[PDB]
Amino acid sequence: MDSNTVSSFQVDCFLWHVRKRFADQELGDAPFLDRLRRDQKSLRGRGSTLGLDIETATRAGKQIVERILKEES
Amino acid sequence: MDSNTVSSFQVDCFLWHVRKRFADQELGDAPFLDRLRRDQKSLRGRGSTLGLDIETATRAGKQIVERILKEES
Repeated sequence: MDSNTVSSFQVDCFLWHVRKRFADQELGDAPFLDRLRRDQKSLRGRGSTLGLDIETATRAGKQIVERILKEES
Repeated sequence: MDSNTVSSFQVDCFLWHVRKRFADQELGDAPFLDRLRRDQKSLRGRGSTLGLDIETATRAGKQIVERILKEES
C-alpha cells in the first residue's frame, strides 16, 4: 500500500488548483499558460495510474496542507 | 514596471516553501528531493534577475495567496 506517494499527489492536486485559480483570474504573464498546458495532462495522467479523482484530491489535500502546518508545532 | 511577473514569482516562492516544509518533514518518497534540487537553484537564480529576497518573497506572497482566495467572491 502507497501512503506517501498518495499524499504527494493530493498536495500537488491542491497546489495545481492554487495555480489554475491564478491562471483563470489572469494573474501572472502569458508564459504561465504555456507552463500550465504541458503539466495539466501530466498531473491528470498521473491520476489514472494511482486511481484518484483530481477534483476530490484537490479538496482532501486542501485539509492535508491547512491542518499539516497547524500540526508542525 | 513589472507587477504580474513579480506576483507569479512571490506565489512560486510561497508554493516552493509549502514543498520545502513537505521535504524537511520527510513527506512523500525519495524522487521529491531529486525534483527539489533541480528547481531550487532555478527559483533562487530567477530571484537574482527581478531582484527580490526569496525568504521575504515567500512571506508577502503568503498574504497574496490567503487574501486573493477570500477576495475572489
